[PDB]
Amino acid sequence: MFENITAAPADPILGLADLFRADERPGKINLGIGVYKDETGKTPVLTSVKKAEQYLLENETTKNYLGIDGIPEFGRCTQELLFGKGSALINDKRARTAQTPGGTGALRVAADFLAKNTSVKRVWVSNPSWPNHKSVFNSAGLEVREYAYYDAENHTLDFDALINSLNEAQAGDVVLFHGCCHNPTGIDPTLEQWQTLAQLSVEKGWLPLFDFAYQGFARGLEEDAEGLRAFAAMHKELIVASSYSKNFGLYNERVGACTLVAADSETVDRAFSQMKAAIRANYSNPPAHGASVVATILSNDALRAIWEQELTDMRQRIQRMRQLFVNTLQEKGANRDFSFIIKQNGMFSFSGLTKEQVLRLREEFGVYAVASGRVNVAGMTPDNMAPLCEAIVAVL
Amino acid sequence: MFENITAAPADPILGLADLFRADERPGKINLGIGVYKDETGKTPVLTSVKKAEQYLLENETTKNYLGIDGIPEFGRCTQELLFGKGSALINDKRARTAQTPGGTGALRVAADFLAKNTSVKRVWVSNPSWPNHKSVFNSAGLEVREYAYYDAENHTLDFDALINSLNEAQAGDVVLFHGCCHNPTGIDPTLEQWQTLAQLSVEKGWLPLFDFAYQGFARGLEEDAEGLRAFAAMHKELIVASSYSKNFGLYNERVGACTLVAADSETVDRAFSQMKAAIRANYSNPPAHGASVVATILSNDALRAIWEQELTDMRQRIQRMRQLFVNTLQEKGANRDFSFIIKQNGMFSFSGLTKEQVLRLREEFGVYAVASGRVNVAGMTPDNMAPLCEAIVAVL
Ligand SMILES: *Cc1c(COP(=O)(O)O)c[n+](C)c(C)c1O
Ligand SMILES: *Cc1c(COP(=O)(O)O)c[n+](C)c(C)c1O
Repeated sequence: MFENITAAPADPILGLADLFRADERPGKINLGIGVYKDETGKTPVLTSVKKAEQYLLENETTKNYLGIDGIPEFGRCTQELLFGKGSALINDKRARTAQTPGGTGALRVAADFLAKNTSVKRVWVSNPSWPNHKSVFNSAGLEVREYAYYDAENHTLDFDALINSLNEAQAGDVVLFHGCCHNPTGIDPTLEQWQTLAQLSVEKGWLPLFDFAYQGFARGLEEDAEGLRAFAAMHKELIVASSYSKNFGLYNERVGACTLVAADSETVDRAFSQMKAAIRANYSNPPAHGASVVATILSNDALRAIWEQELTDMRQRIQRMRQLFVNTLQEKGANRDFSFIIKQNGMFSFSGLTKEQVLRLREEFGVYAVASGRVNVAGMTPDNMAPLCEAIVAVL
Repeated sequence: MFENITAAPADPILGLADLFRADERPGKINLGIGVYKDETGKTPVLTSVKKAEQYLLENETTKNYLGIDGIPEFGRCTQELLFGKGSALINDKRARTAQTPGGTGALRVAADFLAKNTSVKRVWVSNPSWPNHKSVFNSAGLEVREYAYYDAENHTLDFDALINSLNEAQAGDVVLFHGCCHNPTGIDPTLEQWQTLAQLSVEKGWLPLFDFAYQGFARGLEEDAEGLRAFAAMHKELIVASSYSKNFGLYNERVGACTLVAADSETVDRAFSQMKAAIRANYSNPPAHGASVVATILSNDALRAIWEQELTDMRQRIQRMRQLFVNTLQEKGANRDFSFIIKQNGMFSFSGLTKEQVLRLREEFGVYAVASGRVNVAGMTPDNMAPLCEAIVAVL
């Protein structure tokens, strides 16, 4: 049965850790997968989650199966983070949320639901986007069409070309938007651009699918949700695939959420019973540990207060490294004004390096970056910054 | 988009906890989902896992993303449990295992892999089987055909009818076998029947898919794997979907495994890179907590020694309740010799009650059982045994 199965190619992001950990060189720098690092080059487990895990240890009684949709406390806390404390969607009982294994898991549950219970065929994703977006929707049977987004010349969002691209998108199609910290470009719409985009989705009848993996990493928790909230007010139906991997540093515990909203309570509950059936035919119900850590923190005033200070420390540290990368590329002799990456937000810098420059950087200098030129700024420290900028100027 | 989505029906097993927890009656007994209960009617978190969780608390440094296939220690310990300490499959590097979200998650990863990378169309599952078997394979696009298994008259495995059913199964088809504690009947093949079955699979060219959710619940850890090991010796290729929910009492942490075996090392590694790609397009990589608890225990002599004593205590307690159910149905006046359930193993008793008797039991007496007549013996205690048998004799 397996004699003719040819090998899958390596994953552009996850396949980099395989290679990096097989590299023997005593100075190699990682920069590939989007994981935060502190000043010492360690990815620590946050204090707020270590204390929540203590609590869980001494206060859990059972490991008995959670419902298909997970912990309800989790689900209420998520909706309030996404839509606002005292939103109309929460009060009209218009939103239903299931707990999933991370944002990828939330994106697949969404694709399965839509493939089985809706008339969609096309999903529209930005050029460029996270690589694994194509892969998840195609697994469900859905085709993936592309919309323009970045202007590589001016290092801006080409908004007139995005508008124009999306005029080939029909009523009934899904348009995937990133809520904040666009992966890979780092360029987000302004509130004004998000409002234009919202009225145009209503007018043309597109179903918004928001990918929201970086809440808290651009300006702050509530600010980062302005785009989504501008849409939620205009729209009867939308789905958001949220993740807590990043902003809670809970990467390997797999905690995320798939929130479904419809016109009213009766409809969203009908729709959600099908999303529950799609979940049962995949994994059966969700992993409890990471998700009850999120819920313990969000519920406790003290533990929440320690967490959004740990999250603003992470965002501020990346902010300093983005400046330090631009300053040190200048004193190392790069002839290219790299000042545009300071305007990008999130964990990454989309440097504009070519696939060959990226490839020469791992093979000669041992610094690992994604083949699109995406580099992880949150992986940069003051100690690896000069060997790093020295490697990039030599390849330019 | 969602106006015409009609409601999915409730899950026969998981939908029972929704109903039970909405029942107001002060004497209702659960008996539906396969979760162990101790003498006090509590599902406790085991001591061996509570100590492993302590360890994890004080010794983890990061929550950084695990590889697509999970913890390798976990993967080596699983293969040794399944195939034996010093098996040829382990030494010829013929087996590859990925960590999944429970046995359901392992079964879906298997269905996706097979749908995308193989020529299969049909999967053969026993009559009767776990309900959710149909649902998982159909999600991947595969059809599910049925093979005879139980003789409801004599309360035995109708082996000549199973053999005969499976003669309509073609070369290249998948036949799903339960490794031990058949869900729902409780009737397993003898070693001799498993050997006959193994030589016949080789002869007819079927791909074995073993479902192995109950290791340790029939006779013991190694004994329960005799059927699988009889097949593994005869076969070049097979896949086993294992779970640790039951035997570790880690139900809601979602820990299981999908093991792929092929003729040689080169082939199984080629095949496994496609199974890794199917996993990345679903959730991205697996939840760490439950799986590193399994791995901490299996690795430590003391913690492993406390665990297989906690597991033999669970199996022995169910054994006593199976006798106590048969004895108390007799002194409560049931005219039906219910002695056949003593020969069934695992957590359940397939009582032979009709769908109407089952339905009358929740609506008048508040005892909850699956609509096939499957009752959970491990949910029975000496304190709920008489109200329970009183309810069943009144419905007969
Ligand atoms: C980091 C990241 C992820 C990873 O999600 P998990 O929660 O599954 O780890 C997912 N998406 C969709 C994006 C855009 C992203 O940057
Ligand atoms: C209890 C049980 C399960 C549940 O598996 P999880 O590990 O996903 O909880 C799965 N199967 C396949 C069977 C047969 C079973 O009894």
